[PDB]
Amino acid sequence: NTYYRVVLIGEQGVGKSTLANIFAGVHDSMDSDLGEDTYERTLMVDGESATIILLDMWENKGENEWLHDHCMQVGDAYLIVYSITDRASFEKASELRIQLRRARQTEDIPIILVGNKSDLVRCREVSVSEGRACAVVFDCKFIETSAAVQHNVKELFEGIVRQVRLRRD
Ligand SMILES: Nc1nc2c(ncn2[C@@H]2O[C@H](COP(=O)(O)OP(=O)(O)O)[C@@H](O)[C@H]2O)c(=O)[nH]1
Repeated sequence: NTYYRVVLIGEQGVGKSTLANIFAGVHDSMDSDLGEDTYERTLMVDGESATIILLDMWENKGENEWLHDHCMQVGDAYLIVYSITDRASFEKASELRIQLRRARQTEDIPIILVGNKSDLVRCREVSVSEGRACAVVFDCKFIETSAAVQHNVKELFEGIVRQVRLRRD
């Protein structure tokens, strides 16, 4: 089907739920078109409609299943989120990315490293240029977002759709 399934991973506190909720928006209850930690919404990209399923399950079992079961949730793209104001979370993200590489199934799947909370300039602990450096060295795409100020949130999800489309030929 024409669904774009995006899996959100990263340390607790980095803003995965906020970013999902901010991209999802508040939905019109009359829309007939999905339970635990799941966001679904259509979005027009480059002229063609895309149905994005966002899976935010890492805190409820996703992380433990990675550790104990050695299994990652199936997606068309993975979003590895850290907070620009938290260096430990950034190192987790890099660790997660390296570990994901070893799921050889994910070879031709878009992985995006996301530095969230770019609105917190004064608390910044990770530079833009080292987020980028990590992306280049560990073979990701890279973006900085703010879910609070809603910066690069649409651009993130349009970019995921274009990458996923580039794959399917
Ligand atoms: N200032 C700021 N705070 C954020 C942003 N995104 C999330 N947060 C806050 O970070 C805290 C944890 O965010 P949450 O969405 O629960 O992170 P999660 O554990 O990764 O799902 C909350 O207090 C959020 O309000 C952001 O872009 N800017």
